[PDB]
Amino acid sequence: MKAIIVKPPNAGVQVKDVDEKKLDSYGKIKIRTIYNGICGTDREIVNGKLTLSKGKDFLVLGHEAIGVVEESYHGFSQGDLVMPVNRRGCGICRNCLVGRPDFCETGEFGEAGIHKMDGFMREWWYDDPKYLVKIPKSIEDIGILAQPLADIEKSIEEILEVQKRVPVWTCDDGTLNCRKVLVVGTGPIGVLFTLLFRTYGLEVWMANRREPTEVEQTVIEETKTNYYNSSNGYDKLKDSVGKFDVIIDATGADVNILGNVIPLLGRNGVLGLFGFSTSGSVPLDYKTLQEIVHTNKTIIGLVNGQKPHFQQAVVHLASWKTLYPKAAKMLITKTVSINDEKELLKVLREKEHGEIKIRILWE
Amino acid sequence: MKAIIVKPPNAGVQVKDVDEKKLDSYGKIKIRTIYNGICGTDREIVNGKLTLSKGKDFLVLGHEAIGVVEESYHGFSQGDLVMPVNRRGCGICRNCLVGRPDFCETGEFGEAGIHKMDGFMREWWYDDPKYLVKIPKSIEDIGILAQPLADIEKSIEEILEVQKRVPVWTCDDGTLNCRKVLVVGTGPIGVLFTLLFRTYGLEVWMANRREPTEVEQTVIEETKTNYYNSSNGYDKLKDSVGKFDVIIDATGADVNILGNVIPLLGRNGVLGLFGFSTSGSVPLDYKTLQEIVHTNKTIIGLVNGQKPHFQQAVVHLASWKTLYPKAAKMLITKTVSINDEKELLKVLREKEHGEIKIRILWE
Amino acid sequence: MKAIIVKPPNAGVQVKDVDEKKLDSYGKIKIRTIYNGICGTDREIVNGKLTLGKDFLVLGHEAIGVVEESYHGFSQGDLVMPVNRRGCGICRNCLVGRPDFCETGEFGEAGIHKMDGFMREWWYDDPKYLVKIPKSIEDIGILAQPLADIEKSIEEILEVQKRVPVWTCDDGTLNCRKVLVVGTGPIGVLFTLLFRTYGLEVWMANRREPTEVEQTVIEETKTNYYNSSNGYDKLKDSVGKFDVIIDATGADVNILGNVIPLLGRNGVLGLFGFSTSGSVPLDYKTLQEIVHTNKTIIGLVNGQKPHFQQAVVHLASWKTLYPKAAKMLITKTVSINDEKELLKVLREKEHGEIKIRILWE
Amino acid sequence: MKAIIVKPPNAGVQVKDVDEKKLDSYGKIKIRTIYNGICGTDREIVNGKLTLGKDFLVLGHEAIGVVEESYHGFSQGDLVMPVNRRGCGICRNCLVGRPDFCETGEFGEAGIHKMDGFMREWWYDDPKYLVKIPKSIEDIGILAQPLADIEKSIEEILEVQKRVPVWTCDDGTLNCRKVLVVGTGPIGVLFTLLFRTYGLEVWMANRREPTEVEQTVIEETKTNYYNSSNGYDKLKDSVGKFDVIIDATGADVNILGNVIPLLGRNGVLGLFGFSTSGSVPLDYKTLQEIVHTNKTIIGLVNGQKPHFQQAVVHLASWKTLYPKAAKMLITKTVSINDEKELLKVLREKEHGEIKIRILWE
Ligand SMILES: [Zn+2]
Ligand SMILES: [Zn+2]
Ligand SMILES: [Zn+2]
Ligand SMILES: [Zn+2]
Ligand SMILES: [Zn+2]
Ligand SMILES: [Zn+2]
Ligand SMILES: [Zn+2]
Ligand SMILES: [Zn+2]
Repeated sequence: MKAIIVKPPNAGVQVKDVDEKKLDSYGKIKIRTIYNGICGTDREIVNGKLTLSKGKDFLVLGHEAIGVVEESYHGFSQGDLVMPVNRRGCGICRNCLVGRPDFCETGEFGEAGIHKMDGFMREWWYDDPKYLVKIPKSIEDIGILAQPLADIEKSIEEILEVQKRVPVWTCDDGTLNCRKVLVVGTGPIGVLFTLLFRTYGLEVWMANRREPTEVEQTVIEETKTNYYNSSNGYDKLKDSVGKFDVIIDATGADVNILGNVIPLLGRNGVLGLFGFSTSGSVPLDYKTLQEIVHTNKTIIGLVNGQKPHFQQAVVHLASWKTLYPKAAKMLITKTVSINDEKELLKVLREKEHGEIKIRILWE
Repeated sequence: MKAIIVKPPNAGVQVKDVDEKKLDSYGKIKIRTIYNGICGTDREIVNGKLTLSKGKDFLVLGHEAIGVVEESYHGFSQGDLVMPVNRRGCGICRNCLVGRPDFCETGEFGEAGIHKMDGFMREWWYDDPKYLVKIPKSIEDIGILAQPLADIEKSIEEILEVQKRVPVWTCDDGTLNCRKVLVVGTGPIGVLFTLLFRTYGLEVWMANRREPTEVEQTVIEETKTNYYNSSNGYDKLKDSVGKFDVIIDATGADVNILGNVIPLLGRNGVLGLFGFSTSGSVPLDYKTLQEIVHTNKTIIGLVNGQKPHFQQAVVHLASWKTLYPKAAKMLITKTVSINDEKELLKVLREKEHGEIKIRILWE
Repeated sequence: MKAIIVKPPNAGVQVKDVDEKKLDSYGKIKIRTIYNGICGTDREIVNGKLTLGKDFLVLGHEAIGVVEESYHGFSQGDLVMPVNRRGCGICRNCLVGRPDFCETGEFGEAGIHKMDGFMREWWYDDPKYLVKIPKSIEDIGILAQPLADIEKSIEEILEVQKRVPVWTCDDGTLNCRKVLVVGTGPIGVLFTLLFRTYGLEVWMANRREPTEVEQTVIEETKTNYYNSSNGYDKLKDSVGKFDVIIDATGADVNILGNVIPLLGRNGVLGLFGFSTSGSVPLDYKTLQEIVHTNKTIIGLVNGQKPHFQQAVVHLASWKTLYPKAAKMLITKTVSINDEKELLKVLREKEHGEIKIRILWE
Repeated sequence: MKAIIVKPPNAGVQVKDVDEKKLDSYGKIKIRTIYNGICGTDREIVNGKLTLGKDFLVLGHEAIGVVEESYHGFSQGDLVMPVNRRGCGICRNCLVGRPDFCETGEFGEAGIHKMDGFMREWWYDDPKYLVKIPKSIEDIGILAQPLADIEKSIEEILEVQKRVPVWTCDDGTLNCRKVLVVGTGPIGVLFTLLFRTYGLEVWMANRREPTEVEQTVIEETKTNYYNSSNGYDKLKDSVGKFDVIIDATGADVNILGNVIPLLGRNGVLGLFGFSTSGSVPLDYKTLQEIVHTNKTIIGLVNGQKPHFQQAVVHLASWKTLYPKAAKMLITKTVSINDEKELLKVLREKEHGEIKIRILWE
């Protein structure tokens, strides 16, 4: 069977034929892979940047997948498109046992194509129906985004759950339309946060240390989103716009995220950390925590969407085809054939500028 | 009228007779002061450490009070004991308008004896019944603690509201008894957090850079609370006990709270900041935020209890007289007469070692 | 100005020119009406079935209009829908923009009570009561108003079920949860579509075989159907009990007796429609059941602006997900100038009706 | 071993020596019984009013006992109370320690179903099902078991009311909210005490003037009272409508018809007791009311360990806050050795009864 394989924690990736007898099976339903997605986590593993590593000589890469059901089973018809949920439970703790290993208490969950579990960049795999999300054919083209968007659906749900601590966090009109969000860093993560917050009606500002890419300009225009070039810091944004109800660190590209953005966070506000710097140290002034304390601010770590969030992603992706057709059409950056080895190895190893999502097509 | 008066932002305090015509009235019910409490905020103002300051030459100090209703009004009988709520609304925002200025969006709320409002260290004051909490006579002796405990009731309520984001945060027995809390710093704040968490059934560890005071030993013994001397840091506590579900920075006595305690916080855990350092800077390693992100941790600023929390305080104080009589008896450190000027000025200006709560008696 | 007018509580309806100066204005934005929707409440008012210096009231609470000149957030040519129930100005719920929970009952209702409705050539409104309707859902966006009531109703039911320590399924979703929707028409169909969007298993029930639309819904959304002409025993035998039951149309005088035996442990009966006459025997065993198993009965009514905005998102989604069903929800469009056919549809529902639209031109 | 035994569904009860070897053991901690409580459910079982290789079942689900030897968290001499309903081992709710929401109905109930109860000299239990009873509430701590059901019921009602955007009052509390408690006895009195603890205004109602205890509660807790012998019209005229109504004792066959007209907008009717016979006319206007105003009816049952622990806190609080009421909740104590008087109180409630305790000695 053809697979894309890695050997963690070391650098390197191969697209080659492997013995299917050695590849992990997770249930009874046979699924033939049609698309994979690639993200930053894949690049890190490919480049041996995930310094963590059983009877296996290699691990099948990839946790973003759409496959076709090969034979009708229970509820699944031959030809149905499915996406597998990638983080799976530790089998022990109460969160995993209710289908929510995003909140696993032991840290012993499995992550397809990352840790403990062969991923989905292979011709086909067997799965358990309970880990499959149905992908309507009417979203086949952008449906691979359901996996990364699930993370964002869970992150926003959590933010809103947290904000129930505020006796009234709605606006004069009963909505959250008056609430302002700053999305720090774009790429597929910040773009997806922006689109989802705008879906929900909140005002959004996207920020990068640069002028907008073409996709970002389309998002700005079509979703009526604002943009801030933060190349010279955030003083001008605070002076013009003021403070934000929610700030999202989407890309972890600011070594001083707290110092830079807490001053921009408004009373009762939430800073959600999704990306984070992977090296360094910075000074922490005492005024940062004093301000958090005085105004009931919260900082929350944001990670991992689960099956309900995958299903919510599907619904939103479907809505965007009608609400934001121009932007939706721009989110798949390109599709590379599994048979184009040179171009495939290139996109596995490194992002391209402006990239939102690269898909791999199985042919 | 006799009052204790300050002149912010400058240092100094006087116990003297003042013209009652110039003192703030807040409604129709006449209340004769019987007790005041003193806390750290009073010491700061007295010592001109609150560097923030209208037609007034002075401000009546004090936001912790029990008074006696002077004449029967509506629902209040002559002789009834009452405590005033100290933070009051800005009159504009939606949180204030539902009686919750602890979440004020404008920051224009008033704080009795601190900012915009004469406090309650005066022979008597007029109030609005809606700002009064009924203090049962059966808790007259410790009832002054209802004000600081209200802050703690609101802080824990908020923590538990936040933890609803976790699909299951209860234990195998449906309780929170398996959940462990580290209370960093004692004094009246950390003692009250400890007693309340134990009321709720969670396991608690109190921590200071010293061996326990006598009151703390009584709490340890009577409430079955644990104790950790953190003089040499937290490594030995982590090695023996592991990690905590909630950590409370009660006293703000650690310039490196994040660095020191995030490593002790468990998956899905909450760090609640109630105290905070008032000067300095410390290094922030990147690993701190990476850990917050990976395990859905939250940091929350904790401040200000409101009327429902005052009423909850009353109920708990009543329960402690039965559940923890030894500790309850030790929480009022001493009572100083308004007529003992030397001893009164001394306790206004400085805390004593081991102090939980000093009461002023009006005679 | 041309308007469709009524004179509550008296029966009757007229399409006539009226004096624009005596009509209610609600803000600074002039909106030219393009579509109205008609529903059951309109039929009741027109037939004088409700008791609720103006000589008439402009009818209609379902509307889409076009902003005539740019003002603050709204541009010339934007499509907008007004929120129909508005606050009493006194209570805390209305003050946070939620008169669906009004504590005084003194809220206004456009085209019903204290407020001229939207079946008129144009009206002035306040941006705060306007919901933006994307051009991409112009054809079905009139449904955002009735859909809002359903959004609110489902939200409320899910909020109530947070009382259950774990109401999710082994996979973390609500996919294992079963809903019985009693009665279709626009209300039961909208409840069905929305519950299927959320992933719950749905059974639609009526005392008859499916309509053309219903069959489309069944097939396209994988929804189940039960003919209840001879009661529900056979449904209970074959599928067992339901986690949520919705009385959509209020067309069963014995709803409690007939459906509580089909409600499962910890289950919720949501009442949206209700019978408008009569008295029926309540057995003691009904309540005994309700008590032992933490069952809840909840009256469901009125969606507010956040629900209108959620409706917009879902309608957009159904154009992609359920295109065949979505194209069948608008039953017909009647011209404001076709007086004969207009009076006929105001006065009586047509068999099979989901939503009739009035076009202004 | 001496035990109080029954043989369900047959009527009757015996106090006799039984073979300890054939009795249920639930864990490693040996507990010597000191008190049992008796309630309505016990009277029903003894009179064979429930249909629910053992020849008998040990009766009793309300107990306090003393730990005989130290084991893990529990020391020799600690007072403990067992949680009486235990999980089915299959469903997600039971698996998170909440069989009050058991989805299979296959949970065990001590002294009722699948589990020997606690009216026996001693039993073995698992620390996970034991609630610590402080020595300082030994005299009234037997009430922690029925109080737990009330803790859970009020918690559930407040959870449900989070659906209301603002259900608090102008002062941020629930002080403005009014509760009508229909029926007293141990259930209505406990509901009353607990709602007053939370600060809500309470009216107790019965078809009679107050008992001695009730008058003490009225005065000491500032609770209101209504004689409902001639219906509730005069209550509605004088006070208006209620935000929460609790049917505590199920002693009104027309509860819905009689109290829904007294339930206010967004209000909740919580059903704890229920009628055990009969059929009554349900008018259509009842549901119409429920629908227009977001009313909810909720069946209330069974508290679990967190509720037992909350009960302990509140009982401790009432010793300080409401000492006179608290000293009147234990109606009498009957010796396990006074067989005549013991059989009499197992078989029938006494007039005025709140709680009868059995003492083991
Ligand atoms: Zn990825
Ligand atoms: Zn786990
Ligand atoms: Zn203080
Ligand atoms: Zn405010
Ligand atoms: Zn309508
Ligand atoms: Zn209102
Ligand atoms: Zn009982
Ligand atoms: Zn169960």
